[PDB]
Amino acid sequence: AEVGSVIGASLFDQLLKHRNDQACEGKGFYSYNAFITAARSFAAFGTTGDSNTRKREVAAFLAQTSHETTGGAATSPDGPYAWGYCFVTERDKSNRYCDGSGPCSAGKSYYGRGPIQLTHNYNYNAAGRALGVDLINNPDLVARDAVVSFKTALWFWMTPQGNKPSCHDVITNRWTPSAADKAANRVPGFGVITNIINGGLECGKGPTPASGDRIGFYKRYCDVFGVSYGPNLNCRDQRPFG
Repeated sequence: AEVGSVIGASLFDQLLKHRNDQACEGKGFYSYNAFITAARSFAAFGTTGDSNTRKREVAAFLAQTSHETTGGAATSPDGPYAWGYCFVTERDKSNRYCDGSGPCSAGKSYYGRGPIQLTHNYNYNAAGRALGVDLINNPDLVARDAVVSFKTALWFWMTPQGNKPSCHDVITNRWTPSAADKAANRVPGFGVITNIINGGLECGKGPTPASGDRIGFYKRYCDVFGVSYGPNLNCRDQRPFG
């Protein structure tokens, strides 16, 4: 019925144990209330399929976003997979990521913000349009309004793009790979969700530390939820889309 039935406030804080560490950027930003309020705008998220598919979707979403925003390393307290949600903004702020063809508001930058590290004027444009907020003229809203921030990540998670299924359709088992997908080893599982998010840099050339970090988060979260991981966790041998 609602995502909170899968993940309560206590469990949210257990998984994202260190997000409000002094070393982290949020200083409260990524609240459970912002998360569940944002999730209400995407009713199917964490409420689709059986009870373990729902747990699995929340774990997959939180694992991917955790990697995007991780403050974790091998020697971190509680390990690398307890440091999700440490960052709100891209460390490098020198690139505006304007494509020169879509709208690009004077003095604004479209570097990574929020749980999925939303990047590029074209994505701020599309996300804002879907959410009913002007993220082209105020992209910083993604770093300042926590509900908006989680909404951009959920928007990304729930929305297909081109030949890419939505991450949602993958983790809920509603995606049937094409023949070319199958030849590329793009079969349903957490691995193809990594591929969707950053396959150009992370997939098709064997193990990478970044995809390994995504998987580490995911297995930790699944273990807490008491759910199996599902098949096809890695994208080592998946051709990037395209």
